[PDB]
Amino acid sequence: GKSKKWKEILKFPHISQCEDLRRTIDRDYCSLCDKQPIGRLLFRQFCETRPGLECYIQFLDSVAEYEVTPDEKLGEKGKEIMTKYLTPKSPVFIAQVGQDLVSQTEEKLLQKPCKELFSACAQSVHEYLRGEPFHEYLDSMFFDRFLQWKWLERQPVTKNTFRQYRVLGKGGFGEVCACQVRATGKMYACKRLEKKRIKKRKGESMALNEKQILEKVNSQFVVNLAYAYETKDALCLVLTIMNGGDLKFHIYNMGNPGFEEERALFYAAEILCGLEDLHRENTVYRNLKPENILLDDYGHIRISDLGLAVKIPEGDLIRGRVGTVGYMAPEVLNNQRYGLSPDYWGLGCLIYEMIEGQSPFRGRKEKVKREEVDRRVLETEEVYSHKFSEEAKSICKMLLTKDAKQRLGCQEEGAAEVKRHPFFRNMNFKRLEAGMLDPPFVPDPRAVYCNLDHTDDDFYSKFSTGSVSIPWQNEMIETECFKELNVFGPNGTLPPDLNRNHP
Ligand SMILES: Cc1[nH]c(/C=C2\C(=O)Nc3ccc(C(=O)N[C@H](C)c4ccc(F)cc4)cc32)c(C)c1NC(=O)[C@H]1CN(C(=O)OC(C)(C)C)CCN1
Repeated sequence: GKSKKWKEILKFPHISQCEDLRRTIDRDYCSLCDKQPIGRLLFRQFCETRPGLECYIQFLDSVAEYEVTPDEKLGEKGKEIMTKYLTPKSPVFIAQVGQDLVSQTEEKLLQKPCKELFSACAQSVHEYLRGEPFHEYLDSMFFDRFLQWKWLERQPVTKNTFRQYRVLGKGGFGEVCACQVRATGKMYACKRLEKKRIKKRKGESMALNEKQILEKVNSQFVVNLAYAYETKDALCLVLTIMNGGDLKFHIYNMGNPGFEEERALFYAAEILCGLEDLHRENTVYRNLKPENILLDDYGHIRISDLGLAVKIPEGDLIRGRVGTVGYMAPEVLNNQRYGLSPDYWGLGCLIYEMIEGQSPFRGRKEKVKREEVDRRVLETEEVYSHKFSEEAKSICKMLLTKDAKQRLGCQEEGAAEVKRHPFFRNMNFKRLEAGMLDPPFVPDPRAVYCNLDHTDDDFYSKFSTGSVSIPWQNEMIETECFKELNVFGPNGTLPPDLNRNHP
């Protein structure tokens, strides 16, 4: 449902409009050719024009396919890749990897196949593209086209940029609206935080914290910020839409209560990956409970409520005591200084609750006051049942270790220590992260599973940063606005918008 005149809205500016862009965008290879979606495509498309470069983009594609290849078909896929790219007389031959590394790769295949066999060649290839190919791309019309896309990304976003639909629930201050970007037709979930209620509470720092944690996290398993704009009355956060309901509803209304272990395995795997992405930004979630794990239209989950998240400075501890009764780690209950450990405690509570259909310290059919629940979180060992394999018991109690120093995932190794746990022994994370493992439950599309003071002006300016680069570029790709608009001249000639001669 794109706006009637969307090709006018996303109409490319003339390349002469982007000179300021050209002089300020940092020419970092990883940013312009990989991390940024549209930059990645444009650079790949530049390599589509040089015969020598084309072979390298095809190779990196086959390596990615190899990484998520099932363990049994690794030898087959490896032998294929070997005889297709790294053999000398091939029409598609990787020459910059050097015969000194292609002979090594032939030995890796002579022994057990590993999912990392081509990692050495892949870096060698990127080491080559960082040089002459990248700097050629910079002086090509595809980087001028990239600057045109950046120019659109920077355009101001406003209330008129969106199309509000229905009320998607309510929370602190305001409610989740349902945005649709007029120009592209993509759906989102507004988060209208009312201005009069932020100032009345004096909670301005809490709004920017959430907005800034959201724009930095770039996870498949955490709600991502796409836009941040102000609309006179309220500040808005445009977020990933999740129409599949929350995990609490699926544990208790759709569950036994509870899930089969293998089903909870899948959700735990995706939640662990969410926490891992947050921890890369040394950010602690602290709100891990079933109602905050949402499902999407496909059945995948994302962590949603980041209102209690904070960015921990590197080499620092914080003091808080926040969250929900029953889902506060003991170090949080005691108001101690902690790091990321509360989230691995929450993961434990989630895995337990998914398998057993009740909390490990409160019975589903138990009327108990908070004093006893908290006392239990601090003093009693949770007990398991025949719904848990020995592996499931192990990870839950390791994650539910009262002492954060001895708790799983709270060492220097981080989330990797949790992924190694025998509970994920049958879980292939590369494939999960690549979205290749089918979710265990697919929501049906049709279903519904549920003043003038300038001191405020400086706060609105730091919030209303507008578009978020990576989410925005991905939006252009999903809606096919990129495929449709990213057209050049007939026979690789410069289109009018990229020729500095006739504007
Ligand atoms: C599609 C959808 N998604 C999500 C939530 C989020 C999501 O997708 N990303 C997020 C990121 C962040 C948060 C988050 O932290 N928000 C907190 C609380 C907050 C803070 C401040 C504030 F001001 C407001 C909220 C939330 C989500 C929801 C919640 C729904 N909709 C429903 O469940 C509806 C459906 N409904 C109905 O009956 O059917 C209809 C015909 C469709 C109407 C009526 C009532 N239940």
